[PDB]
Amino acid sequence: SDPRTQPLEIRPLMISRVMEVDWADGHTSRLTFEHLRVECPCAQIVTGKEHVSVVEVVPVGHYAVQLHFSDGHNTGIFTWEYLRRLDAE
Ligand SMILES: [Cl-]
Ligand SMILES: [Zn+2]
Repeated sequence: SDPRTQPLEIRPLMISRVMEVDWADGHTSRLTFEHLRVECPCAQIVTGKEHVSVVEVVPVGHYAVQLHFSDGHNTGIFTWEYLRRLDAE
């Protein structure tokens, strides 16, 4: 019941390379495909993903989405809580 992490709609935008998520607190996250890829849950310097895109967004139960990326990587289950957290980190 946390409005911050209840998604209303998800819009992966291929041209601008950002995934928008509207949340129940009225916030919309705009998370770049690049950012999502380099923070994919599935000191090092993680780089080289500026040209990667999200090819598909598949819901996982009610708690997460699986993002499929253009570099073949398709593990990466992102919980709603995690996606919201990426808006600041
Ligand atoms: Cl971002
Ligand atoms: Zn980050």
